[PDB]
Amino acid sequence: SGPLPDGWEQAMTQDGEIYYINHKNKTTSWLDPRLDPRGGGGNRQPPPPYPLTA
Repeated sequence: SGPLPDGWEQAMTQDGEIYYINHKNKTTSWLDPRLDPRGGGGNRQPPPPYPLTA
């Protein structure tokens, strides 16, 4: 399959915090597509804005 649905993809930070990247909004998110079984979240400080290129 390669990339995600189309326009975004899954990646990891320098601390392996597993993050998602949306090539459409040039921003990253925690949204979990087909990789994140059960899990009762509760609070996740907003993700950092990933800039596409300097």
